[PDB]
Amino acid sequence: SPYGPEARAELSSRLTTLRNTLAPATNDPRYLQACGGEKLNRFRDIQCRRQTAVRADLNANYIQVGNTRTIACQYPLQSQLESHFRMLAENRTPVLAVLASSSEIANQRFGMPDYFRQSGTYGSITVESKMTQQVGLGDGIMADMYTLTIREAGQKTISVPVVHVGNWPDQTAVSSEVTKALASLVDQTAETKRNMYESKGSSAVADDSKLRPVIHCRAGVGRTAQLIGAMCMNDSRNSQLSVEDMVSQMRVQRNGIMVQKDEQLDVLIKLAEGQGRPLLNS
Repeated sequence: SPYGPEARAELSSRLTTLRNTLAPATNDPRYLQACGGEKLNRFRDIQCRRQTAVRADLNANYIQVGNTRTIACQYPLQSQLESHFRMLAENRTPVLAVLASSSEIANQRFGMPDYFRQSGTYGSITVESKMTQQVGLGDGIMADMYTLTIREAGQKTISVPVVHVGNWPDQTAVSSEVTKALASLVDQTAETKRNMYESKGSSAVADDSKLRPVIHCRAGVGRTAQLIGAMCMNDSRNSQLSVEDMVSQMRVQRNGIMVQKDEQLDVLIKLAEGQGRPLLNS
């Protein structure tokens, strides 16, 4: 009954109203606007909530779902790489979860720079990429891991662990089991890195805007929001947070597209049902 078709229809009803309400108008005061002709949004209709924006020149948002703090963003445009690396470094990023497939990255028509699998130089920043483990997530889905070492003259050098799932197709939902395994790996990777900073006495431990996992796919609304939803359900602090809560929270803090496809919502619903977590707010 609480996960039956009636509840699911009501959940979709409430979220569909929120999605349409949050659709961006022209020059919408709720959304970050391109500065002076330079492309900001990878997709014209997938925009960045202004009040939770991380940087004025990125399509990227601070997201807090219940207690779980993350950053969701689009795949950075080529012009945005320097700012993107600065965001990663200032955030002391404990894990960067990239869900864009290798074929997407390879397709030059899509303009998705290969910024974490190769070393490169972007403005004042030089990035060293090293390969580390590879972790199977199930159903043949593979997480390839890396460290990005971000260097800049006069700046503290920051190394960012990277979890790249290279065979999760766009506009699809991998199974609840694969999502659960990926969420565990991302959470685990961030906890190892966060612990390091804590053992070092980093001042970023006391900063709510820092030490946030950064998650992106291509647009930062589909596979990205599925993972963020799964991660928030692994947080023991989020007892009783509903699926309506978590999707509504992602949408108000980024855009109305968060959790783009019904199959992505269905993964979140199945994970909630496994935990006895409510779909609907009373």
